[PDB]
Amino acid sequence: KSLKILFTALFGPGHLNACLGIGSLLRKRGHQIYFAHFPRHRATIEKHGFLFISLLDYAEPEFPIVDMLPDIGIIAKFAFERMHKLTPLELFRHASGKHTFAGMVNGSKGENYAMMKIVKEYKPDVCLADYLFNMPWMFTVDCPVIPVKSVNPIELYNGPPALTGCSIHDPPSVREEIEQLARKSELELESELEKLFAHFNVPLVSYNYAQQLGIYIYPGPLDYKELGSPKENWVRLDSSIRSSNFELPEKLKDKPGKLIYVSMGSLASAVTELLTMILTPLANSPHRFIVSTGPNGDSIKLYDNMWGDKFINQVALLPKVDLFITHGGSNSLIEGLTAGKPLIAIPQFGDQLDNAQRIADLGLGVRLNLHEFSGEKLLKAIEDVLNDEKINANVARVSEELKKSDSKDKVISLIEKLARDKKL
Ligand SMILES: O=c1ccn([C@@H]2O[C@H](COP(=O)(O)OP(=O)(O)O)[C@@H](O)[C@H]2O)c(=O)[nH]1
Ligand SMILES: O=c1c(O)c(-c2ccc(O)c(O)c2)oc2cc(O)cc(O)c12
Repeated sequence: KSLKILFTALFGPGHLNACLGIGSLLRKRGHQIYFAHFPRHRATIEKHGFLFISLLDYAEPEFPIVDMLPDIGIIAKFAFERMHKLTPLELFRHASGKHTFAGMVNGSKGENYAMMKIVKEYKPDVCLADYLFNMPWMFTVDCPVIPVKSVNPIELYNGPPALTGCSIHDPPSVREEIEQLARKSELELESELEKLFAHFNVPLVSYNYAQQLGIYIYPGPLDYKELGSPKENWVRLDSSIRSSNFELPEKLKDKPGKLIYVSMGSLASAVTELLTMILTPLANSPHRFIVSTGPNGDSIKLYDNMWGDKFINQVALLPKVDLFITHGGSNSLIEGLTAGKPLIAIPQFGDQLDNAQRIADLGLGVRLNLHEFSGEKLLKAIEDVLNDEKINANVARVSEELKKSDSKDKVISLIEKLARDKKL
């Protein structure tokens, strides 16, 4: 029996891209996939064979729906300026118990109204949604809803607080304070969600509760097995890659060195100062760089050893590079490791700090922090990682694991079962 499956996600292309991958698996099984998201992604969604639904067409008049990607960058400038000078601890101190994505909770009412209307009209058998936190509609619509998580999944475990970037090597005395601050700001997230749920008259749940089934996308070899098991009803999908041939810019043909990809993500690349800071020293690195220059890419200066465009084909490119300098977004991490490339992660915000530290902790690359950044340090990191026989072997081992994953079969079966039975 072929199902009607409805997806949605946050604005961020990181979240959209994770769901595209799951959607593709379900489409292959014979299901009709709908995806409710913003008009800028209609092409990718429809190219995947999914029916596009504009959340903008379902908005209530008193509660409009910004697609925030254009507004982000204005926000991200402030974030960059703080972390570039403050240590993570000082950042948490300066935050004064303000949570990372709490300010986003209030603004989510409009998207909630839209989803209630969409689900009522389209009457799917099941929904999947990739958000930073649970939303009231997920508990009021008349079908099972599965949260999809693509951020670092330490939040699903009972060990160190998420978003702090703690290392397995940090001793008790060092984490005590950052863990107090993290726990304090978690209370702000709860109080913000209380207001949102109260608005819609829905009983409050944990921000990462999965009623029946939740799917987190993270490579099994990097998952937090040393913390036991994730929260109830959460199941791991080892990767989610949406899924062709790529040709190398002639600029970089017959230049010396390895090929290195630089991308600071979809969100953070908006901030031109960040890329400028990073690329400046790389002019003197004896290698060839392909750069994702972001929305404001045209005014970024590139050197003789660099070719860039606003938006690059990351999945096509990665097999052809030797190293990936990344902000440490989850998707980028999964794509880089699938391709078997080592990582230099320069975390900017949120879960990236957790991913960056996990890369370091498991010998898959190095973390560099903004606050102590130097061109000397970066160039050395490049040479070190390129010639570190241990890191490359670890990456090759994880790369092999990721390719042979059969997590998809189990997860699909669960999705199908839940849709049909309405329970378990
Ligand atoms: O030039 C670019 C920049 C980004 N991406 C894609 O954008 C997503 C970025 O997600 P991630 O979690 O790594 O970063 P974030 O979006 O959270 O900044 C991934 O699917 C990348 O493949 C891409 O295809 N080309
Ligand atoms: O505080 C905010 C925040 O943390 C994030 C965020 C964090 C991590 C992510 O991975 C992500 O996609 C978004 O977005 C925002 C977007 C806004 O318009 C306003 C905000 O205040 C935030």
